[PDB]
Amino acid sequence: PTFFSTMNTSFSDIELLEDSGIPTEAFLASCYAVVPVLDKLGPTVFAPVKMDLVGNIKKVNQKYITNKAKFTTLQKIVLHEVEADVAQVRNSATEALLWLKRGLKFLKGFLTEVKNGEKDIQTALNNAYGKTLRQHHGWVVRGVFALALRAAPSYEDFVAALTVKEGDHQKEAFSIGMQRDLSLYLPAMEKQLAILDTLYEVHGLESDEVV
Ligand SMILES: CCCCCCCC/C=C\CCCCCCCC(=O)N[C@@H](CO[C@@H]1O[C@H](CO)[C@H](O)[C@H](O)[C@H]1O)[C@H](O)/C=C/CCCCCCCCCCCCC
Repeated sequence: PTFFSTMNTSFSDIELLEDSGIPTEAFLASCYAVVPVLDKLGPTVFAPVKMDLVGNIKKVNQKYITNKAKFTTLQKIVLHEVEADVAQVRNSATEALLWLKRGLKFLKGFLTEVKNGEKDIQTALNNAYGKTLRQHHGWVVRGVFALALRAAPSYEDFVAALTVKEGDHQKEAFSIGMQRDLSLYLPAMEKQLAILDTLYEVHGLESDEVV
């Protein structure tokens, strides 16, 4: 096994509910799962990333826990905010999920480069950044990304952070397992992100604001 098939981690183990509903807890658990990897790779240097993710998961969860029966899916949360005219209120779940999906599109891009055989982690990150998050960042935040990029792990340190037992990365079985697991993880994520993108587009929730 690899990190990408560990319990609660994979987007591929999330089954959709009626009307393509994305279950709230399972989705948020998949988002959280990368946090310990960030901590293995750079507890200080990637702290902005960790804080962003944790904060957005918190903001979605804060609405969820208010009425779990009502808020069984992401769509139910967003659509309630829209009905209540609170999607634009500070700390909304709609805003938190906007930034979660943006961050996941970046993660998907980066892991696709890796899956397709990119061994330069900086190249992989920077290629994915340009296509995803860069458009949403201003000058100062682009500078923070550039700082993070300089501190990118070696390929070996990166894959070592994705093993279930130390040393696994030196086995061919692991490379095969990475391919197996990413070949499920990535299209499952894509499917969910497409659902979310449609939801945001249709309801006029894709904000043009940059940070
Ligand atoms: C599988 C194991 C792989 C390990 C993970 C490595 C890749 C990490 C990839 C994705 C994780 C998610 C990235 C987080 C992107 C931050 C989202 C972002 O642009 N959030 C914005 C806006 O913030 C919003 O502000 C709003 C108000 O204006 C609200 O307050 C919202 O709540 C709030 O979110 C925030 O200003 C920026 C935060 C951090 C940007 C730092 C540069 C990112 C470095 C990239 C990762 C490096 C990879 C590590 C090495 C492999």
